Amino acid sequence: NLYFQTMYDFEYLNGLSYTELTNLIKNIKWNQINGLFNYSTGSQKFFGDKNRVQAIINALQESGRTYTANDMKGIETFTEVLRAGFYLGYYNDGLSYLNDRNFQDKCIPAMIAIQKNPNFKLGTAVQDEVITSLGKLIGNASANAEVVNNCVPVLKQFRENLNQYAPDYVKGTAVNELIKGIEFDFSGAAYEKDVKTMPWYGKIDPFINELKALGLYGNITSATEWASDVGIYYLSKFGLYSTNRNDIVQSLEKAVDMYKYGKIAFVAMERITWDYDGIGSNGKKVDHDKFLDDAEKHYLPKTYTFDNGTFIIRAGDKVSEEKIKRLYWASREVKSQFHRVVGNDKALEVGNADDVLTMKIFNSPEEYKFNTNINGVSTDNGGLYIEPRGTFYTYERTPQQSIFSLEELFRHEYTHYLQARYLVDGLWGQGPFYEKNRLTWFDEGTAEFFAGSTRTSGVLPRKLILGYLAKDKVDHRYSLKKTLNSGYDDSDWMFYNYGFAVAHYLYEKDMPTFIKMNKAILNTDVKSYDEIIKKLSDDANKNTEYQNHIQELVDKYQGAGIPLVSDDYLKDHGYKKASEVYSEISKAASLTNTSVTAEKSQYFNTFTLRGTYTGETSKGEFKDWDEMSKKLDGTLESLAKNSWSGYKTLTAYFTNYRVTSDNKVQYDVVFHGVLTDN
Ligand SMILES: [Zn+2]
Repeated sequence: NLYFQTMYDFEYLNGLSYTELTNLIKNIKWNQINGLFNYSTGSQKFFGDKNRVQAIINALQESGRTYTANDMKGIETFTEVLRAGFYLGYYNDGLSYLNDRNFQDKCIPAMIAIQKNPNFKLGTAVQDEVITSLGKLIGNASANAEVVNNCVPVLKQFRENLNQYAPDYVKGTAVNELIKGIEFDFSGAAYEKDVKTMPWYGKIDPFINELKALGLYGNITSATEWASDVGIYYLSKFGLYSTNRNDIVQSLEKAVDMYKYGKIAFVAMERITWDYDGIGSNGKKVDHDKFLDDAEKHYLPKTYTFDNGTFIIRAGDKVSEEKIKRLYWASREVKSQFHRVVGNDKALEVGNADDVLTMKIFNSPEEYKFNTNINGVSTDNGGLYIEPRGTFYTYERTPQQSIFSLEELFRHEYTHYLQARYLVDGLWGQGPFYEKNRLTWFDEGTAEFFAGSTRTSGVLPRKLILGYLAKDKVDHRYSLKKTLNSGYDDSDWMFYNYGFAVAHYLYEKDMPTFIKMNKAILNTDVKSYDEIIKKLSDDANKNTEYQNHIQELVDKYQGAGIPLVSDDYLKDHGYKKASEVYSEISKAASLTNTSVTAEKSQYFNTFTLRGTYTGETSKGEFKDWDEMSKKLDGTLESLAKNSWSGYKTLTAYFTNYRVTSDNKVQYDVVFHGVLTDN
């Protein structure tokens, strides 16, 4: 169509002679051809002239024959043009002839020429790019056993310089693209056919052996591990085209043993399971689950059992016993504050997995990654609680690996365990309160909030979250409306920090609403919850209140702290007669109709004392809550003035607010602490 111009349209290229065209292609870059990968009338007529594409194929072959270490003879730009051809032909009827294997094979003479060149080696940028381009072309075109086995020298060269070459992006990419391209083509052709019917079947043993050597290199480092990963993955794939099935499975099994509980061993097992029907070289079925089970025992060998086996920590061998204890005692501080605010400590459902809380704490982030392999959950996080398993997965960490210590993070995630067991009825995230966007701010916001639980001072803000709140006031602070009604669509990284601010704002400045809101969720009453959220969002004064609270929180940053369990918990408390502890607590807290259970843990025993507290005439539910909190914290503080160090392990909460027939405040009250009497 066109006969005048440095970007080039198909209408112009279509008008050139094949010799003027091929020459032009040879000394431009692929991106200079407009709409190369787009299907048009112009690209239709460019490809679809079988003579012109065969002209391009021929030019490529001549480049393969003549390229040097410093000059690529336009092999990249040629390969991309052909790739565009086979790509458009796969997707667009009218260029259907390009999708035909018999036509794709017309590139093999070009490929063989490229490989016969003395410069077909890893080395300089040109030589590497040729190998890269070749692999990408094979993925869209074709290969046969001859071209595949001609890659064996490259794979040898790479292997022989693995520590120099495997880390290099360019050389690593070259080899990866070569293997990946060939496999894509072969699996494409072998798709849904008897694999013994393929030409290359049995003819690629030299290539397969090069993958073997790569996969079983053994002396891998963090930098080179992917290379041997590649080796094993593709050993399995290409080994489908070997006559000795058991020989391949045997090498995959050696990978498993050689690499045991590193990445490559998981890959090797996957290959045996998927590519070889999970049947070992000895012909017997491989115990995949035992391997996973062994992997977990390796990574999490230590078990620490608390509360008659209802709080179990499985941990890496380097996670501190001291830490383990601190986490137990943290759990109790958060639990208690949560029950105070919610007013229920009876599990909503009978028989759920969370009847036992299991925590799995890997030694490190590195080792944490294997938890996706082992337990099938994401490890792109600092931790995760899976409610239907009643299991929290996380890992020990230094300050460099995370801003959050293990205790801080657990304190947050433990609240999710509390929400599912004690607050939100039904299955986690799959009830009325999730049929619309309702609890997104709440679930995360209150978790950040309850993480700041203390023993005797209620819930306190956490310095790090206040740190986040020191960011652009300018336009950036969420309004109350935005925080309450914002979801996964409308939000950025500060969402949960403003959700915490709403939680805290309500806690400190509007407890009546916080209690109402919590009751609404507890009672499974979406109507009332929605009304509270609408009232809050519609009242501009409440937003002015809230905007101020945000500044107040920000002002508290300088002097703020990380609520963390005291060292007092870890001291040697010494003996005290049980009935004396129960009497002093019962008297001090004015409890009636008390009962106690004792529970055995790894390093100590505990007790849980339950009673009824009937006070003076009610001053209203919310003022009652305020005063009961000060009375109960006062009781905890005065008990810790006693000589027995064990009184410093106490946590307490109250539930089931009611008024009596004579208007007297009433609660169920619960204390928990260490027990040092047989
Ligand atoms: Zn969370």
